[PDB]
Amino acid sequence: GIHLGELGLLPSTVLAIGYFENLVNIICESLNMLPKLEVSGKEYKKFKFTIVIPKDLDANIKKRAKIYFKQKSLIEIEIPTSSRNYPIHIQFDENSTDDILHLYDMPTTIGGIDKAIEMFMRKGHIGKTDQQKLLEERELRNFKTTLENLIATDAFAKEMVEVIIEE
Amino acid sequence: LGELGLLPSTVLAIGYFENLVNIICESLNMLPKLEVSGKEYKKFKFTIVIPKDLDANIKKRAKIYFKQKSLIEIEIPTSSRNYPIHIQFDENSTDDILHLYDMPTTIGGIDKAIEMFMRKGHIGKTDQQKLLEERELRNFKTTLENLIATDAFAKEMVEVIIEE
Ligand SMILES: Nc1nc2c(ncn2[C@@H]2O[C@@H]3COP(=O)(O)O[C@H]4[C@@H](O)[C@H](n5cnc6c(=O)[nH]c(N)nc65)O[C@@H]4COP(=O)(O)O[C@H]3[C@H]2O)c(=O)[nH]1
Repeated sequence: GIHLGELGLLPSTVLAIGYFENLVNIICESLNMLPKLEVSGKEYKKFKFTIVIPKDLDANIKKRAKIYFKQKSLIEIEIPTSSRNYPIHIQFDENSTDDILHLYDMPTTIGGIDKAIEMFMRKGHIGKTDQQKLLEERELRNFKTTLENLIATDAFAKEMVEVIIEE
Repeated sequence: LGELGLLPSTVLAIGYFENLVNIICESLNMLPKLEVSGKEYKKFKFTIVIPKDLDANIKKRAKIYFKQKSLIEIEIPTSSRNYPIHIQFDENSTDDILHLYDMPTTIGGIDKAIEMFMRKGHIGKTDQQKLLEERELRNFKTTLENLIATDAFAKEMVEVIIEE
């Protein structure tokens, strides 16, 4: 029945819902809509999408993702989609050893969580306390859990998507 | 009572400002001059259009709105991200201002949050759900405007309006 209470969620839950709906699902639908995908003069019929959750929660995950992609020598790839007026931009491994197109992303939306955490702590000093680190790790775990639960509900995503932790 | 938990509109507005608004402003101010298809612009204005109604899929609503406004896609390169920015602009303007537009797709997430919050057992939106949706759209707009006030570029060149 009716519950007294205010609208309120973990930031990781809302950000993971958005990430699944507006990137994961459209990637899977694009790759399953085309009977075959071709990139850089090579054809791919099988795909894997790996979502890399950052090991530490930095406010700027765009920088962290750039560093991670550079370290792994992954390069940009553009995948067309009919669900959006601009294509999907992700990373892939041109050094793969199979006929599977291995795609990767580190969700930049995660960065926002850090801001939320700071407001929760009413931070008055420079530096991350072990309490802030604990809250960050808890949020990273919840983001991963929510994403995996959403992936389990979709046949496309369950077939081709995995979620791992950085390093 | 003292647990981490926020309005979805707050979280989504923070993400939208950091990972789109600010990077648009920074990319466009890096350029020594603004040019598209050989035309020169002396200013740019970025207009963020908040939806009138809260649909789960804001891309569809944005497509309808942009089609009504005869706005077309534009790709803006950026060094703040490993892929360029994609928004809409007015190719039929004649006044030397680069008119850029976006309807925040991230807003769609609010709908899901509200639906789970309502413990819905029937098809249809009660007036309480609609009131909550409108309140969340207002809070998204307010949070975005407060974030824009903290940046000289965004304060100067970004505006936030409601659809229609
Ligand atoms: N590697 C990669 N990741 C993607 C892509 N599309 C979405 N994502 C990821 O999914 C998250 C949610 O995207 P959104 O719901 O559309 O919510 C987006 C979206 O509403 C907007 N936004 C960001 N970039 C753009 C853009 O280039 N064009 C437009 N029209 N909106 C953008 O800002 C919001 C927040 O974006 P993020 O915090 O960065 O968070 C994004 C990002 O982590 C993609 O093409 N490539």
